[PDB]
Amino acid sequence: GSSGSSGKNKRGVLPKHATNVMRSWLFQHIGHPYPTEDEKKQIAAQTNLTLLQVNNWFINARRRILQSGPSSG
Repeated sequence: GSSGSSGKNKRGVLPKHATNVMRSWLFQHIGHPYPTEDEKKQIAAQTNLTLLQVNNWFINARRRILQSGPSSG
């Protein structure tokens, strides 16, 4: 029974190595930032993160780029 969602580290930070992989991917699919069941599996390894992490990071990331675009600041 995989678990992780429960509880959210009030403060968390990932290494540049992890942000690198995810970043590259996000940019490659900037239009549609949606990781595939596989991407989450493969990436998790390259970044050494858990399916949960890779997801959380993306969810938060996509949000940043999502808002920062259509809105004329």
